[PDB]
Amino acid sequence: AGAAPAGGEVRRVTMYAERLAGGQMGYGLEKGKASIPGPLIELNEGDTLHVEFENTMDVPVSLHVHGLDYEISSDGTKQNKSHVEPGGTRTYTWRTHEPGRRADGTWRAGSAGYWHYHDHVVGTEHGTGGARNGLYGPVIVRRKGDVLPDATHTIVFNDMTINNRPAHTGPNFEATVGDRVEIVMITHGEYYHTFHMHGHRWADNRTGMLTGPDDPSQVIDNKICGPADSFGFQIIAGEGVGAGAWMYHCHVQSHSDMGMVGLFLVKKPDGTIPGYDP
Amino acid sequence: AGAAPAGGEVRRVTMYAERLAGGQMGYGLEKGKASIPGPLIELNEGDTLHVEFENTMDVPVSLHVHGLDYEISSDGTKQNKSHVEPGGTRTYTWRTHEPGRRADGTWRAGSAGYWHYHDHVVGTEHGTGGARNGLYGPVIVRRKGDVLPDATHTIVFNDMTINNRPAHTGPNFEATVGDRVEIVMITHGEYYHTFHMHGHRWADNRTGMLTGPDDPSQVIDNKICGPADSFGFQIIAGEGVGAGAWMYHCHVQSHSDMGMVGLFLVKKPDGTIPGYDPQEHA
Amino acid sequence: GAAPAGGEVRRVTMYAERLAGGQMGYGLEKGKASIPGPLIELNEGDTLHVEFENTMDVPVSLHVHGLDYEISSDGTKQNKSHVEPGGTRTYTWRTHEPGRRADGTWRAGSAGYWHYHDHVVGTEHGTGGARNGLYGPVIVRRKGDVLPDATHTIVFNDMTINNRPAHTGPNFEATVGDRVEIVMITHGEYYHTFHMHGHRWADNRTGMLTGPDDPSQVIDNKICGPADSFGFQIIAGEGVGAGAWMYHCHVQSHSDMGMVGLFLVKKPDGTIPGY
Ligand SMILES: [Cu+2]
Ligand SMILES: [Cu+2]
Ligand SMILES: [Cu+2]
Ligand SMILES: [Cu+2]
Ligand SMILES: [Cu+2]
Ligand SMILES: [Cu+2]
Ligand SMILES: [Cu+2]
Ligand SMILES: [Cu+2]
Ligand SMILES: [Cu+2]
Ligand SMILES: [Cu+2]
Ligand SMILES: [Cu+2]
Ligand SMILES: [Cu+2]
Repeated sequence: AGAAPAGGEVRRVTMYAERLAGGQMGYGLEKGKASIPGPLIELNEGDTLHVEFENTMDVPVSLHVHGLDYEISSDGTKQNKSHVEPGGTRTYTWRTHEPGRRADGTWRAGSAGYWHYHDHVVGTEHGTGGARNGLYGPVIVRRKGDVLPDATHTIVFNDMTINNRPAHTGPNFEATVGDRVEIVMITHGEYYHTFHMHGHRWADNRTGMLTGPDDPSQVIDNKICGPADSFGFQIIAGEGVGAGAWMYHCHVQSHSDMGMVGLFLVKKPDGTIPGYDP
Repeated sequence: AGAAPAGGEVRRVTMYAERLAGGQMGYGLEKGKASIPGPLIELNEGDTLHVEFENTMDVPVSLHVHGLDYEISSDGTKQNKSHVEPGGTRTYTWRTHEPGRRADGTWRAGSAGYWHYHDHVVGTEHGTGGARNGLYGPVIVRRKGDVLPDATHTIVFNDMTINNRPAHTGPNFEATVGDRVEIVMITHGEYYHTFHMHGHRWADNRTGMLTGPDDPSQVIDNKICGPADSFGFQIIAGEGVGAGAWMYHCHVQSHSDMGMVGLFLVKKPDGTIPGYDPQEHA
Repeated sequence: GAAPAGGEVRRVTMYAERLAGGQMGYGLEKGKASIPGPLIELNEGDTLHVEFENTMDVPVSLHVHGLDYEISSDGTKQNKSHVEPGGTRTYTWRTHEPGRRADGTWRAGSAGYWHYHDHVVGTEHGTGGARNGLYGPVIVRRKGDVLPDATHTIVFNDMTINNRPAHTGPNFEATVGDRVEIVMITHGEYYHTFHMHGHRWADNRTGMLTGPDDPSQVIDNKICGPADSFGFQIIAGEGVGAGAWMYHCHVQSHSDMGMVGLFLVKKPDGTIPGY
């Protein structure tokens, strides 16, 4: 496929927090276009992102990010006066760095990985109301040379829902056999979960794939996660197994039974999915 | 003793789902011989396994496997009509592959690992009643060169039970100091747990053993696990610690207090276990 | 600095003592018990004989994770190595280096972030003892391991941090650029997720990537359950600057009900802007 380049660009983007239907709340890149989860932010190690944020809502909101470099004034917490009053604006700055050798011979780990942002002030000073309402989104930081996927799908286990959706309503994702598909998997709220995919597996490391025959990372199809965990992987759709409606679900038994299930709909080249009948 | 050879053979096994005493259900390789946990299935990477499956019960049942390759017709779900009606039969096919490089340059991970199979249709569309009743078992897929154990033991944290056994009834496993002992650990149901072993430790990687001095995997004696998690390891029994009645238990405090505990009985060569009074462990 | 090779036989006295408010703790001298207990540090190959005294009116024990101990140092009533009220016992912990065995396999060393705790107070798995505060960290270093400028232990004990009242920390101070080591232990009934604002670490033995070839995930959030232990080292404020950097359990209601603390990273002049 493609390969991520070396980073180092200074980037800008506008972001809004807005109310959505039925007490929900979401982030968006354009007014009236908020979504749960929020827009995918992608950066290359070295990039700087200035987020020109605006709160269109009637209550304070903030933007807090995992993993990336930010100064304390972009913490997005009320305690550090980094929240945004109703109608207010503020520029959050996120920075990223390459790995490299420190002066003392140690190895500084880079920014790359599967990360996320979310509100930190709605409902409580820890964003408990903001997370419930839908104020979360994925951030991917790529290392130079990372393979780029054909498509990227974000799955958020938010309490007992997926992406704040009604029970038993997916979401479903479509691919064709051989597609390189990237899953970003984020958890929020109160519960632990176990994320599981039928017919596909991945390595429990940074990229979700073994670096080669010297990489001892476990290969899994079932992963325990809890509030604010994030991980990701790339799989080849239908590799070794073929086309079909491949279930993904939380494997906590009452959780799948109550509707934390969706489908990885993998099609043959002719567009068919053998045996699928919803 | 020994090492795993290269896979590539086409293997076949018969499997039966059967009701067992106490309202339980289990899988077995021979009729009337079901067990909880189900029979240990071991394959070498590259092997194919045809499972000739018969449901001897009055309710639909299925066979769903983690980790291994299978086409959608062997998914073992009602939704894809790969369940088995009462009294019915079906052949499930599991395949496995060796690691290698893709044309796009990336590494395709092999199937090797500590995996497991279980029912997917008893009680609910996700097998909630089936796993609770005992329809679960272990699958080990070995990579060429993997070290082989002197014995393999399977420990399943199924809800608040170990292997569906009553509280404070084990199971216990015996070995002799120096034995290479393999543990397969699987979790099912509703609850997270933490598996702990006294006197022994393992690496948090595929085999549970470090490859050599360049493996940075954390070495642990306590591992959080949730429903359908599976991992495994090998330990040298008593290595650097000696014989004795070595406890394993869930380390969630109320869980150990309520009976999620067992004993790794490591014997001296003369068959004796120092300091082991069984009634003091009751 | 860097860790030397181990191999020394050490001795130390340890006491179990009642503390205020129904609590209990370990200490190295009488009247100096603390929660969490004293940090025990060893180099792979060291032996530690713990000369243990129970100054309490109820039986107590000492049980350790990860280190090599014979069955007589199990610290369990079940194997009769608990300590009656007023009694004394010597517990012996050993450690070893990694190396190749005869069969050709690689024997894992003792090095890592581990912990000790009681096994007999309240129940025969020490449920009361952990709750009351009988726990503490153990670090076993491999030769050449980087040494930190300071070490702080964070224990998530049920819904508390280090048995502290809700929302009262503990707070830890550092200066921008300090090499700070965290030992993170969990006890009790609940799973948690440990999170630090402004910093990240590697999910491996040392919390540091060995170099460009280590594929471990870099994380700032980690799920942990009872008796899990892990540790890491971070450069305080590296790339982010001074500030009152929050750490907390990320299970939402847990941070709301008290599992929050501050990593107070100062400028070289000792000030924290905006705090
Ligand atoms: Cu769940
Ligand atoms: Cu499955
Ligand atoms: Cu967060
Ligand atoms: Cu499933
Ligand atoms: Cu448990
Ligand atoms: Cu222990
Ligand atoms: Cu499953
Ligand atoms: Cu124990
Ligand atoms: Cu918590
Ligand atoms: Cu954060
Ligand atoms: Cu936070
Ligand atoms: Cu313990």
